[PDB]
Amino acid sequence: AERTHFMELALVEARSAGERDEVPIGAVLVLDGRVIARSGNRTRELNDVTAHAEIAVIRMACEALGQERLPGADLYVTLEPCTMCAAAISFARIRRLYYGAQDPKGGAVESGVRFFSQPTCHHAPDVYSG
Amino acid sequence: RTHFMELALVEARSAGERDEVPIGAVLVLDGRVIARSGNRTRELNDVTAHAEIAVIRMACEALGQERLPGADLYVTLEPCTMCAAAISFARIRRLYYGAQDPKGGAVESGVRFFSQPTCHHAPDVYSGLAESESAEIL
Ligand SMILES: [Zn+2]
Ligand SMILES: [Zn+2]
Repeated sequence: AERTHFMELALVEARSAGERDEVPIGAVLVLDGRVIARSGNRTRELNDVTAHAEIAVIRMACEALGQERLPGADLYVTLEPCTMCAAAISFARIRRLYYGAQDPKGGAVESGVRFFSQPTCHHAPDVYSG
Repeated sequence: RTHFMELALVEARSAGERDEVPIGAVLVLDGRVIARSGNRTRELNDVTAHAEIAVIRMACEALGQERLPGADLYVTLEPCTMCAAAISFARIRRLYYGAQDPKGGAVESGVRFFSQPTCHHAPDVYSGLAESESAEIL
């Protein structure tokens, strides 16, 4: 239940991302109480608009585990996920989503399209913000 | 457009044969196809590997740029919520797609992303291209 530690790692990733001129957002993917993936935004570095921290750790964890989805895993992010990441989180079958502040300009969990509450969303995680 | 959809359909049928969701897409720039792909989520253990994102990633690698301004994307099925957002981020100029997806779509269906305040860039949308074939192959 080391949530403070999980968020700290995400904050570290966020700071590092900012230093390399990326959007300062970080995330960690946890499975069975252990961090199995960590990352900040890498869209500039990879010339990939989908390389947001959330998707980066989802791809990394899936590669480490050799599975197409992450049922039972928890995702910690420094900022409310956007529309693209919210949908990816749903597709990955993430169990719990923990994030810091809301992002009114582009969020999609409690802000914006509130994807997890829409009829076109077929899977939603637990959501703990702030 | 006929050639672009022809190729997208080729990718869609191939994806189905690979036990992937039978969806295909092509990325066009200056009237030429610069990327083509079907779904690869199962092959790559990557739920983001939808045809749309695959071609955006490939085209960006081929051009060495983060965004694809002026590019058009053709896909056999209406983009989902994740892809609609990626399409926005990539600054795609025009989006052409075949069949509608009322179950998981996000363009004309569902959240109708391009009409939302949290979307900061919308492509011009054209639907119904080769709808029968696209829908026929799921
Ligand atoms: Zn995102
Ligand atoms: Zn999609």
